[PDB]
Amino acid sequence: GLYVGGFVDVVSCPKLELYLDPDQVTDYLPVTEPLPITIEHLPETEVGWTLGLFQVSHGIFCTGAITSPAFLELASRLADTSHVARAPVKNLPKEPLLEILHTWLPGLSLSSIHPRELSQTPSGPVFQHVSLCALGRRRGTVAVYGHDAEWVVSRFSSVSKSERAHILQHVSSCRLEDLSTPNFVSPL
Ligand SMILES: O=C(O)c1ccc(NC(=O)c2cccc(CC3CCCCC3)n2)c(Nc2cccc(OC(F)(F)F)c2)c1
Repeated sequence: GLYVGGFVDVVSCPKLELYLDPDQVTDYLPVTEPLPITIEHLPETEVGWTLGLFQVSHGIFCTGAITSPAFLELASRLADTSHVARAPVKNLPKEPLLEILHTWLPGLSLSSIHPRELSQTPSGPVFQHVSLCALGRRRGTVAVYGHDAEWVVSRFSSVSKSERAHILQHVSSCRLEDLSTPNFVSPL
């Protein structure tokens, strides 16, 4: 069980593309229904689920859980045994897993439909998934990975106490065990 949090970039047709202003989608927030957490908008890389997308003072904040056993075990092995994975991280970190995810997947990209379908009334869901990304971070903040949801939200000074309380209310109400098993498979 691993938690992630941070401010997101809102992209439409990712890697195909248009970055959106957070205000173009605030009318459709919050989103407390689980959305899949994938990697670089790739299919079959679901590693977890969103626990809440909230509009706060300085943009759209995301809190999610990384639940894929295959991904956690693979990432943990690389963090403990790979000189390449540890090259861009400070020497001898206490939590090599967290620091490596923090360094290699800093971006949280929120997938969305085209804006031309938002000015009108959208027919279907506006958001498709959130992605951990190695590139493309603009307005978003570097994703924070940790073991306690409260600890993750604490690392962001851009979130007031009242906001933080609103987040943990919807995060604490979600049990990670009731979530579906992500479909991630190791591409090794
Ligand atoms: O076999 C191949 O041809 C193949 C070769 C390399 C791949 N990855 C990269 O080039 C790449 C680049 C930057 C970041 C990441 C993700 C982190 C994950 C934590 C550990 C550090 C790396 N991956 C992938 N694609 C890939 C898909 C999803 C996850 C992933 O990481 C892992 F496989 F380790 F889970 C790699 C595939």
